Amino acid sequence: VFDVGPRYTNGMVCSAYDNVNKVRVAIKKISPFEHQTYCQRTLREIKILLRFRHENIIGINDIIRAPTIEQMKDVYIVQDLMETDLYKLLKTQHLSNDHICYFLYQILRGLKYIHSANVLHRDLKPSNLLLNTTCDLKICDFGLARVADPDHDHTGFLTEYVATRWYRAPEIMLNSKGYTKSIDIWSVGCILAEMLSNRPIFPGKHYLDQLNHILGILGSPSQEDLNCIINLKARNYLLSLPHKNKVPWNRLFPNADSKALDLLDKMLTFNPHKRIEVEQALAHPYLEQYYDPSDEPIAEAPFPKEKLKELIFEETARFQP
Ligand SMILES: *CCC(=O)NCc1nn(C)c2ccccc12
Repeated sequence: VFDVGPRYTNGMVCSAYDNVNKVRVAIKKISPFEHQTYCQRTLREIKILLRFRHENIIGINDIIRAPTIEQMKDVYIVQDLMETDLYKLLKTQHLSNDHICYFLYQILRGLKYIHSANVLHRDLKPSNLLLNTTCDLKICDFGLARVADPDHDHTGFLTEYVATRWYRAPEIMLNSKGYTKSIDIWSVGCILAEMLSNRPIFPGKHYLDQLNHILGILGSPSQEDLNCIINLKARNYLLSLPHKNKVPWNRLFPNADSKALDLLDKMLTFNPHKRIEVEQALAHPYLEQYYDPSDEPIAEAPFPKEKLKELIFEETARFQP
């Protein structure tokens, strides 16, 4: 059953012709009501995406559902048609330095807006960056997004985490809940590295292997950076490891633009406090062809299951005839 009224003709995803605006669209079927976690993430995404309005963030064009809570078993979310995503594109296409630069610009431009709303995406990765045939880029999937909460970021060593392993910042495995903006910049750095070589930079195979990969390239954290980790189990883990030297970025990425590698270095900084912020990244020389802060807008203001289905029903009311 993929039931999108008569408006759209010709969980599960599908393209479809929109008969009111005469353009094809994307439509995603969400059958979330059988699982609490599906419900929370569905509501969080809808609320965020309906509030956001930005060229580099996917919009919601329409939501299709039954006219009553009792009859509502699925929700269909209608979005702008985007041919592909950066995951699919990297599996077959070499990117020119110009394409890398432009994609990175648009990721950071979109992220500036998200962070300006005090929201963290928390699962940036190539498959969450949609592209069209003219290489317009739009960030999607806000199912794991949270309002930033730096005063409650601390946690113990080896705390389980939900977001995609290969794009997790080192501190997630050590002492962080992923409640600060620096979590997203690490993921962007991973994406930049992946654009440079078409391969994930830190493809860990399980939770602690991810930190092994990171330390294998950045090398051992400095004394200063360790002194910032008060958590004893995390600190002592790091002190137990043999000394590892930094792998120079220009050896890992011999064809890369030197300015790209300087910015990469700043996004993939071990210590999240020293990590570059989104606005500094936009102002970096690598992006000087595009940087224009007047044209990098910010958000106008900061942003059980039975009540969750009611909340989703209420949140989707404005699209009803
Ligand atoms: C954020 C991940 C996601 O929703 N991917 C599914 C998807 N694939 N295309 C080509 C899309 C276009 C518009 C919206 C969602 C799309």
